[PDB]
Amino acid sequence: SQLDKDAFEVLLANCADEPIQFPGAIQPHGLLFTLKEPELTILQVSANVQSVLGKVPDQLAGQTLDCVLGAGWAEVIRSTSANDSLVDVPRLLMSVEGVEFEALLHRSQEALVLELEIQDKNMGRMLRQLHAAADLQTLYEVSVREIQRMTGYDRVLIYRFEEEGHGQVIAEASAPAMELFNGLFFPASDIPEQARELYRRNWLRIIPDANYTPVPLVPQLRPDTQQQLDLSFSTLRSVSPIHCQYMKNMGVLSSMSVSLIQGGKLWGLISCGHRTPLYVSHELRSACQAIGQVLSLQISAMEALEVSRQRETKIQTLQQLHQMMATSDVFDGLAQQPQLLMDLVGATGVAIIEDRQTHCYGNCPEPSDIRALHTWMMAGGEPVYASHHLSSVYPPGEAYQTLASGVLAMSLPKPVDNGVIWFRPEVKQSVQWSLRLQPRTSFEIWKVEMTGIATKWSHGDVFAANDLRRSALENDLARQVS
Amino acid sequence: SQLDKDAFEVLLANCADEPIQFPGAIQPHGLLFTLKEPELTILQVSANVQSVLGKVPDQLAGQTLDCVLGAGWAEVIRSTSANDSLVDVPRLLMSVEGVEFEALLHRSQEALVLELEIQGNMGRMLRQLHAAADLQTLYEVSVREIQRMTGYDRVLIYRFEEEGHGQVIAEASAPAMELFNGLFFPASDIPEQARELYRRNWLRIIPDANYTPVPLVPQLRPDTQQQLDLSFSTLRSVSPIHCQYMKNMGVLSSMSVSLIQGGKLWGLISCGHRTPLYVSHELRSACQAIGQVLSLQISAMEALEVSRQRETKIQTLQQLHQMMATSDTDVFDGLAQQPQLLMDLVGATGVAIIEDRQTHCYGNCPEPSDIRALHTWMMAGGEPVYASHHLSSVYPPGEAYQTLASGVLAMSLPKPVDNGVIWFRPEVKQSVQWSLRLQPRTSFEIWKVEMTGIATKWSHGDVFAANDLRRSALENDLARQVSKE
Ligand SMILES: *C/C=C1/C(=C/c2[nH]c(/C=C3[NH+]=C(/C=C4/NC(=O)C(C=C)=C4C)C(C)=C\3CCC(=O)O)c(CCC(=O)O)c2C)NC(=O)[C@H]1C
Ligand SMILES: *C/C=C1/C(=C/c2[nH]c(/C=C3[NH+]=C(/C=C4/NC(=O)C(C=C)=C4C)C(C)=C\3CCC(=O)O)c(CCC(=O)O)c2C)NC(=O)[C@H]1C
Repeated sequence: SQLDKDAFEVLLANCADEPIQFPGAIQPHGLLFTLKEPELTILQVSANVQSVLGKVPDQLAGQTLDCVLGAGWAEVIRSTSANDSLVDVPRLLMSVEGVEFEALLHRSQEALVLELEIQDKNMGRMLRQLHAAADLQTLYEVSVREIQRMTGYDRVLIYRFEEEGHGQVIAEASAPAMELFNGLFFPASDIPEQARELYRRNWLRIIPDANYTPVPLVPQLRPDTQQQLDLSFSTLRSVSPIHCQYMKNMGVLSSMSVSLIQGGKLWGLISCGHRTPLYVSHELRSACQAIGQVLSLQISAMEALEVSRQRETKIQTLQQLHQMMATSDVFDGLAQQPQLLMDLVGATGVAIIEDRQTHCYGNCPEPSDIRALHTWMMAGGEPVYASHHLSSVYPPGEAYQTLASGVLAMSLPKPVDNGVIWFRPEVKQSVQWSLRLQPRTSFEIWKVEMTGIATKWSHGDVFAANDLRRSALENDLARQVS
Repeated sequence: SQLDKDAFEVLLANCADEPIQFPGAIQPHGLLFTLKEPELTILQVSANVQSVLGKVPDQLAGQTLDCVLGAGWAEVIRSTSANDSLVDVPRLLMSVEGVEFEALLHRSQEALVLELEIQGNMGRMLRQLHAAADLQTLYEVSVREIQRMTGYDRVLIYRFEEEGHGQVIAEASAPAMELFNGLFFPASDIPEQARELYRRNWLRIIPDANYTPVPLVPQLRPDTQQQLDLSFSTLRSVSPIHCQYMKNMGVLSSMSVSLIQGGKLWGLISCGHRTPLYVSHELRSACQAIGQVLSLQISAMEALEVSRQRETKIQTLQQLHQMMATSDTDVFDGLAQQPQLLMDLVGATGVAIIEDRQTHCYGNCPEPSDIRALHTWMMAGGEPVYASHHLSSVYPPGEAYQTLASGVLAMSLPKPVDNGVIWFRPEVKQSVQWSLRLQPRTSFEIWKVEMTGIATKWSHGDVFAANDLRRSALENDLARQVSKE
């Protein structure tokens, strides 16, 4: 299939900005209808419907639901929709030719979009177990454990989305015969922003098969709209061939994703993976969604504990810090307890510039390196830095990324010989793991993507730094007087 | 007749300090065994064993479980208890002489206390709770679906104010039955030991009201004093005071899900049922999970609530700045040109702007000559803020406006001719409107005297908002101080 292969290549030419909200195709495990709500007249119908219902989608276009779905059920659908907002609709189940379809209704472009998903013919204790978790890591462990336990899926993962966008596999429950994924990082380019919008606006994305031929959805433009059909809010969609082949080369044939949402933001993704195709029942579909609606609230509540404790120990930090500031230069005294400065931000590497021998601690490059690094701090004038990239401001400084890649540095406003640099290395060294569209390849792409880019600094973490400079800006006048 | 009444009257005198952490008795719907940790020798046994099992309870002390629980089941619970810390324990169902007991194990004072209790929609429920947009709507759906699953007639949710009093914020009453929405009862209605036991655990269950507690024998702890710690035990005697309280209501079965915002008792979901009924283990955990989930939502959504107020408060202060700047005669009198905006800045009902003998009042406040003394009494201390939960408690002659002006907060710059931006609040007696010995009416009536002259509490943000205006008033006057040119 040479003619198919090169035609697939042109798809890979552009993927960051590709129309995926309006593919014009749906997965073959259901039916799709686009109607005018008051009369329930068909505007769009997929080509899958030929294999289950009347002849051709074009003839059904422009007609009423009373023909395709028969009588009685049409009036039932009209009664259920009525004038309701279509929020928290009860469970519906239809049977047009002995096949049971779950009917999910929503409204797009003032049109009734109805998805007939084909369906083939404990919880409190687990919530208590989630509540019993004392830290975030144990929470992740128990959540993935029970999800893999009851979902029945061979592989269950969870990614957390950093502010930079490169997802991190923070936990897993992999069964034997799949590779481990703890600490794996994949670039944000692996998920287009349109797919991110689709994930955030929904709560559950299911792809039961990654080896399928998308079915046409004709007419591609609505007769009364002359524009593409919004399929964002439909479970029955078309999977892009690029991520389809990604799944094929990832070993995953059936996948799920529970979009963990915190305050309108996509905190992460409870993902799955299964070589044998599996069709998920709605009862378990809601339970997994109920996990995300609870766990994301539980996670945000638990980091709300963590962000309080970390901020709390930051508050105490300057309390014991300032006692040694008052004991005896101001930036000279902080070097006698280097581990106390580490916990203020989580630097994993610190150094204090003083006189000539810049007394570094933890891990740190040679003095010939840090000396030619802090010069790009005080010329700008900013007392603090949020430097994921080491060499964004200092181009030829790529020789420090072995140890020094994230520079949130402070100093006294003294123009000469001051500073206490908190080096966070590249995330590449922190996590050790292990053709085209491979998890191995995206790891390699991430290595170039992460090259020189370090771990993100929290706003409070920079604030907690600013207090240390402010605390050092308190007793200096007392030090000057004394 | 009089003999029973004689005992109760002595009990009613010392309810505020009564030992309910060590009742010495258990409810008749199960058994309790306190054992030595390594050998499982019966250290304490309830008197109900002569009925549940038939063996005398006076004896059997200091002997292994083999007499009652056999050897195989004793070994099973030995394996379950040992090296587990009892953090997460699966369901243990035992069958002694054809009777099924659900086993709950814990440890108090280094002894194994074992309690033998005689024996799809969750996803939609969680989705419905998460879909709530407002706190009142959240309460309504919570109580309505709790009444939908649990067969208990009345379902209420009390939100405990920081003062200590409980109010029924939402209620799902059965048709043709008493209505308690908007009710208030005092803090003394629930003792501090009871509140500690509520916050320590998650559920309190009283299957039957008119019940005779069955005591423990031997009563005194064989090891040390302080008796048996029945604080983490689901099976525990109910004090006759609250017992007759429930009996008067007509409700004989009572559920109670302790809503905990971390380590604080935010409130209680109470299911009152007029007919005795059971709970079942599956429903017991589902109700507990609802309280754990709902308290997560309240804690999360309350943060949404205050942030909305914080955004509204911050925006108003900059909004008031534009109004304040346009004034040409008096900064605070100019602030009175938009009084309805001033009311909602801090949260209040009456607002008074005080000029020289001209109290530019707006809303519900006394006539100027009465709160004049309150304005001068502020000058007695010169406090930047005067957040007062109770007015008559601090200001003696507060009865002249105790009905309407009880919760007072104000602020003013130090000036020769002082002003006021007093933010009154009516006593919550006026806000509440609801229809002999232990009744909600007398509880409401005893609450009315208890909460006489006390309005709702001022939050930290409310007190903070007054300072921001005072900073703005200082800053606006600071610009006014230079604009004499
Ligand atoms: C610019 C185009 C690209 C792309 C397209 C694409 N990706 C997704 C969604 C992905 N891709 C994931 C990639 C992974 N990274 C890993 O480390 C692993 C496995 C260990 C995988 C699979 C990924 C996790 C997602 C989210 C799915 C989930 O369930 O978590 C989409 C959206 C597909 C859809 O139809 O929803 C598209 C179109 N693939 C590329 O390789 C880049 C170039
Ligand atoms: C000083 C002692 C007293 C006391 C003791 C007591 N009360 C409780 C628990 C109660 N009592 C409640 C009473 C109500 N007040 C109302 O307004 C209504 C109804 C509208 C009721 C029922 C009440 C709500 C609780 C908390 C129950 C819950 O929902 O969690 C106890 C604890 C008993 C136990 O075993 O749990 C005690 C000891 N009652 C008094 O009236 C005063 C004198």
